[PDB]
Amino acid sequence: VKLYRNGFIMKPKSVSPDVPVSTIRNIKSEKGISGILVTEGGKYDGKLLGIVCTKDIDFVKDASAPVSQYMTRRENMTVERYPIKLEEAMDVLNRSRHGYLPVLNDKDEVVCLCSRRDAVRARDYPNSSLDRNGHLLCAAATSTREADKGRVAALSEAGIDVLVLDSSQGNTIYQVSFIRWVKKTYPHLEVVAGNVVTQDQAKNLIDAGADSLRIGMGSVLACGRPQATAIYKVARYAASRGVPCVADGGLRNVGDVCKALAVGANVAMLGSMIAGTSETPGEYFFKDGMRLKGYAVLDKGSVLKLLAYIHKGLQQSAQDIGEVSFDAIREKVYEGQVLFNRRSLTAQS
Amino acid sequence: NTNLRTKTLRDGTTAEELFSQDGLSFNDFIILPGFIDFDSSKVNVSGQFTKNILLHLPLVSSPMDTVTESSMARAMALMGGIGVIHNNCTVEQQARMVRSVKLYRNGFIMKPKSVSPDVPVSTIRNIKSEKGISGILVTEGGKYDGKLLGIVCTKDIDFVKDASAPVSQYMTRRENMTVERYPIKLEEAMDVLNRSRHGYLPVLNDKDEVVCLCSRRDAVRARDYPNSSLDRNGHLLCAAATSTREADKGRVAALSEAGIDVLVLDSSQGNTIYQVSFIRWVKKTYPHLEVVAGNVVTQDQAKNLIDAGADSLRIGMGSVLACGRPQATAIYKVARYAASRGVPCVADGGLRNVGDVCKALAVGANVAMLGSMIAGTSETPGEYFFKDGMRLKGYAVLDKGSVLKLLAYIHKGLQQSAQDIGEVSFDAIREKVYEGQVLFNRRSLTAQS
Amino acid sequence: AVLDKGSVLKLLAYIHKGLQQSAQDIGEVSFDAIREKVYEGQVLFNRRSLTAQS
Amino acid sequence: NTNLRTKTLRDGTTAEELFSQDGLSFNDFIILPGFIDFDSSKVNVSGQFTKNILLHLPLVSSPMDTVTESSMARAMALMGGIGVIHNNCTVEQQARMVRSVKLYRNGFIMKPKSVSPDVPVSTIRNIKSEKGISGILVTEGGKYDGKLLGIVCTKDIDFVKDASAPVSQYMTRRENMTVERYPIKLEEAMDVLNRSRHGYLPVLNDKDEVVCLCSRRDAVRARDYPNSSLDRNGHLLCAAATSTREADKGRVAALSEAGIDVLVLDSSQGNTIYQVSFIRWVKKTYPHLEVVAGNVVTQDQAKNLIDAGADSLRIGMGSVLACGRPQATAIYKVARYAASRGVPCVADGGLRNVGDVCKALAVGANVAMLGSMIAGTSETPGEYFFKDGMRLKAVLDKGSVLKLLAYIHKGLQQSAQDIGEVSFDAIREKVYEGQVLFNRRSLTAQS
Ligand SMILES: Nc1ncnc2c1ncn2[C@@H]1O[C@H](COP(=O)(O)OP(=O)(O)OP(=O)(O)O)[C@@H](O)[C@H]1O
Ligand SMILES: Nc1ncnc2c1ncn2[C@@H]1O[C@H](COP(=O)(O)OP(=O)(O)OP(=O)(O)O)[C@@H](O)[C@H]1O
Ligand SMILES: Nc1ncnc2c1ncn2[C@@H]1O[C@H](COP(=O)(O)OP(=O)(O)OP(=O)(O)O)[C@@H](O)[C@H]1O
Ligand SMILES: Nc1nc2c(ncn2[C@@H]2O[C@H](COP(=O)(O)OP(=O)(O)O)[C@@H](O)[C@H]2O)c(=O)[nH]1
Ligand SMILES: Nc1nc2c(ncn2[C@@H]2O[C@H](COP(=O)(O)OP(=O)(O)O)[C@@H](O)[C@H]2O)c(=O)[nH]1
Ligand SMILES: Nc1nc2c(ncn2[C@@H]2O[C@H](COP(=O)(O)OP(=O)(O)O)[C@@H](O)[C@H]2O)c(=O)[nH]1
Repeated sequence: VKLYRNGFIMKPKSVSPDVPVSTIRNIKSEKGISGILVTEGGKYDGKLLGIVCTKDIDFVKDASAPVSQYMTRRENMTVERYPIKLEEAMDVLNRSRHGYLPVLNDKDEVVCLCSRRDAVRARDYPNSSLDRNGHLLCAAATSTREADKGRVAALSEAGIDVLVLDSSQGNTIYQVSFIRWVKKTYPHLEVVAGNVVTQDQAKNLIDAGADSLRIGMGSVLACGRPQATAIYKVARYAASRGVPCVADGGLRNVGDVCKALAVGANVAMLGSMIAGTSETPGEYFFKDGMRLKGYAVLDKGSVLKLLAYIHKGLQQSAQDIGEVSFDAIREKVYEGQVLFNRRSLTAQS
Repeated sequence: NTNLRTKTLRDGTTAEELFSQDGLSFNDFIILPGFIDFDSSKVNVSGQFTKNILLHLPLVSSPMDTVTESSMARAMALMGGIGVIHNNCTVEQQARMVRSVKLYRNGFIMKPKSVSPDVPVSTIRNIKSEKGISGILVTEGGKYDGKLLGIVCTKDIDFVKDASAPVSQYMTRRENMTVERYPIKLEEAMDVLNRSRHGYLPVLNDKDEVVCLCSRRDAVRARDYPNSSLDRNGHLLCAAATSTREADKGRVAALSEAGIDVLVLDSSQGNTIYQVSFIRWVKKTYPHLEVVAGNVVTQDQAKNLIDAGADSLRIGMGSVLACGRPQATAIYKVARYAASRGVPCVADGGLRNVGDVCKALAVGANVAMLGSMIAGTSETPGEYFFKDGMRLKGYAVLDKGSVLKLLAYIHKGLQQSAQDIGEVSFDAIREKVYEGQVLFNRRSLTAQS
Repeated sequence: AVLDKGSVLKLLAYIHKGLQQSAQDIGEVSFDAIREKVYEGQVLFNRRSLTAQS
Repeated sequence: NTNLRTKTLRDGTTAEELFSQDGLSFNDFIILPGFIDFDSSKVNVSGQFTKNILLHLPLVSSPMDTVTESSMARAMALMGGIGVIHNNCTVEQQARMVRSVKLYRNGFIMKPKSVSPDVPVSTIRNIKSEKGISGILVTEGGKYDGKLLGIVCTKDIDFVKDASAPVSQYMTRRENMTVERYPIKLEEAMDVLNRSRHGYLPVLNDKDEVVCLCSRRDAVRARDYPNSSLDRNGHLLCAAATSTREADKGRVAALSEAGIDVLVLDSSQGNTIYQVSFIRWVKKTYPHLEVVAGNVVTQDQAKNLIDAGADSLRIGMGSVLACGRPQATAIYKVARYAASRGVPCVADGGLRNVGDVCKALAVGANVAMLGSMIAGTSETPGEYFFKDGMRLKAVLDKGSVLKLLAYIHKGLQQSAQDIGEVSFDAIREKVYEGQVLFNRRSLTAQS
């Protein structure tokens, strides 16, 4: 997730000259990156020798041939010398009509790499959630046991921006200790504690140092809480203390997501609603004349189209409510200017 | 962690407010979570069956002829609960079932089953097949207190082809038997039994007459069932049902002779003059007996039956007659009133899953009565049959397998629920519910989907 | 059309016995008594939630 | 292993006996297994769509306005089948769809899309988004044969914010272009294009005017779809439907100009004087066209339509409602009669799963027409929308038709394997010979 989008591509995937074309095809097929640099000994910081792109090997019949036979050789490559501002480098890339632009030191060793694909990703996805280095934001879940400490470190090395604690009932001493320890050891990390449904639980986990709370429990065990009430109560208390909340569960259509956001949740967690989209894990199969996903659910197509659909739905709902933002809706709900009506059981038909 | 466990915001609804409006069933509300600082294994689910009887496992088998006979009561007692032998039978049958339950587990086995030397092996096989006891003593004239002559065990007759042969032909003879002389402490006797690698150890007087008997099977039962509900003599606890008519007096006596520890009154509406008189008479005549009065659903009824001297109350009525009460409201109200007067209550009815049992115990019931939930387990009365490719029980219900596995499942479920609630015992849950520290939420009809 | 319920006399006796058993469970020996005690607040009720009717 | 494969006991029922009584559907019978000595990968499912057109994949997209337009026909032809563009449109729209299918894949592109230098970038973006072609040539006056001035590709305009700018500002200009001079063999031209690492190679005369254009995308399409149904010039095969009225004559002409290779007559009951006259007129006026007559269900209708000069027959009627025939019987009877006269048949209707398609092909059909089975795939006409959390187009989204066609392919292969023959031509022959046998299933025997 983190290295898909970059400005300057650090540690660019590179190979040695004797590598077979089969390896470059494998790189493109599994990991999906082109423009492989060919360097001294394949080290990502070695002397730049060449580059291998899509059109350089799409015609070759002997997949065992070395890339040096078909790579574009360094003397013929447009390159840049460190230092360079990303803005100038990407304008150079644009003017060059090429897909990639390496940046080298005085010894022709590979310092970094600019990809036109990143420019086009930025153009086609102008609202991407990004960190300060131009990478996509990524969160990761973990339990709060003692072993999971290791996990956290690893994820911190991988570059997660948010840690999310996984628990059906998050108001535990183990989770409080874990939040304290995470904020102490990895101050750069933000933690989403939970799960909770009462303002007690929220108090404990916010006192521990939680930066956000996951609301939901039950959306045979006799313990839980109706989800809309839980969201309103916990989100109100947390907002009084400056902490946003995530609605997690019972979110099955767009009206429910809009309602959950209006009554206090800042963001909404989607599980069932997006399960079976093309981007989820699992293999597709045909059965009974229906496309399904298995380790079953119905194919909903691209998650991108679904996200845009939900976006437009939330916008139209906010419009009908008469406010131009959902922060405004939350503020005016707490203020008593956005109003509701409880529906009798009959009125829901 | 009292700072972390103690709710000050108190975001939720207390039981008193929850049950202040219309009558509720268990699906109408849910329990809110608390604070966890312990593993679910450490949770104590015990509850009082009566003023004086605490059950490690707060579960009681219902006194229906389709649920509780000797076998079910034994299983319940072994898992830490108790069973109520149904009263749809003669006094003699009920007393025999009670005896089956009470003499299954012993320390010293009094009146050990014994036979005379001329008895055929067929008789010993019958004893093992019907009543399930081995290690039959062979004595003078078959009297259980006669001179000890020998012992007959499983391996002594499992190879014999002439079932008419006398046991004296194959019994282990007394001169070769490890025995003990009265007096002896049970501890020393059972250690001797262990060291001897044998299954049985008789205890005799100076005349070699049988005083009593120790069984290794009792040691292994104690090891495999460490939480068994026991009386002070090492026997399994047993309860028995009876109506409150005048004839049933006889029944009571018989059951008292059989050794019941709890008498349970059987009535759809227990707030009657006949039941009040019966409770008075039972407490007067058999002070050692504890009585579970009922059934009731209002605090009026509870007052009358507790004034009569009830040691516990069965709650439930309706879980075409127009009279009854939603079960959760009934449980909360009656259990609160009875607890104010020091009497525990049994939830009887409408208990169909583990969440309902947990809720019923949290809102005031000390123990829960199971009928439908355990009907069709291997230990209930009735014969198994195959039909439509399904195993069913008949005098129909689906086979649920062993009641022991089901009881352990319910135990683990109650423990996990108590953990999620944030209390390490159900007595604690009840106290904190009355205190307003365990909170609830009423669920709209829509919120139950 | 309707299903045969047999004699109305047997049905009336059935309803009679049912009313008697209900009054007994309620704890009053007459329905005039039940009405009086209902107005007096000594015969009590419980409203049933929609769930409690199952 | 002919000794092991050859049935002598012949425990089973032959097709002739099976279809000798009442009219059957596909669920009324099952095919008995034979002898296996091969992998399903080696099974040839190909079938004749017409007397002269063999399809690597015996699948035809139905000419319904909800199933087959240019995109569906392209997918079918690419996977080794073919599509029939529906006739629920004007003649010009149908001809445009046919042209799209025919000019999607080329060797030499003879009429390469061209623009004049003053055209805005927005127009090239529109071309790429609507028609899906890049490497637009910029020539004198925008004529596809004018003097070559430059070329516009993806990376030449992906960064510009002023969409009204002329292409002359950003195009790759002629002086810097790798080009070739007419004449040149396609083999050498495309190898040169490969070595050049570019996406396009114009071919010009001595006057620098555009003769034609080679596209790397065509090479890669040939590599990724080696079994595409193609004509002799490297274009995808395309069929188009038409009614048999007198006005439709015009329609036919237009389609002939657009380059269809097969005409398909649209009628619930094709044994009419109008259809006979239409077939005669088509074979006389446009001999290069092959005609699939229909629809028919009896051998009398087939006799008339074959005498008229039909190259293939569409089977199906009923798969108010008083006229028709159970589809499996119709297929067996008509396909047997037509095969006796050297005409293949298309199964049209009641084909709802892979077992049904396999049965229909085994009992005589050379190819099978797909309608419902492929409705709702990404390549069908219509817009997708969300409802009740399901995505629909109404029918449910089935994803890519290509993956579904591959699924059907593997299914037919595995079925043929279990039957014990390495091709469906062999299966049909052995069915007529009595060496592939069947069993009718009682109504209870169906579960
Ligand atoms: N900085 C560069 N200098 C010189 N040649 C380059 C440079 N970057 C890429 N190339 C070459 O451009 C030629 C065409 O690029 P190619 O199409 O193969 O991959 P791409 O630029 O990533 O775009 P796409 O994969 O979508 O076609 C290749 O031969 C490639 O080696
Ligand atoms: N106190 C004893 N002294 C001598 N022999 C004994 C004594 N108790 C039992 N035995 C004998 O031990 C032998 C083996 O015991 P046996 O297996 O038949 O029954 P068990 O001890 O109850 O165990 P199990 O029935 O499970 O096999 C028998 O011959 C039995 O008579
Ligand atoms: N014959 C040519 N001579 C010189 N430059 C060319 C020639 N053809 C294309 N180019 C240029 O090289 C690049 C063409 O890349 P390419 O043809 O692979 O683009 P495409 O077909 O639109 O798809 P993609 O680039 O994404 O693979 C552009 O910069 C283009 O101006
Ligand atoms: N050549 C090239 N490398 C890229 C591109 N995008 C990202 N990378 C880098 O390629 C690397 C992916 O391979 P790598 O992580 O080293 O292998 P792994 O250790 O098995 O996961 C990462 O270092 C990315 O940063 C690209 O577009 N072209
Ligand atoms: N020999 C033997 N007797 C046992 C054992 N366990 C219990 N008993 C006694 O065996 C007797 C069972 O038979 P009994 O009650 O006398 O016959 P009943 O009057 O028809 O019920 C009881 O007295 C039990 O106490 C055992 O393990 N071995
Ligand atoms: N520049 C270019 N032209 C192509 C390519 N593939 C097909 N064409 C041609 O582009 C033309 C597109 O149709 P056109 O007649 O220009 O538009 P229409 O009048 O609306 O049908 C066709 O003549 C195709 O032959 C390609 O890859 N690059």
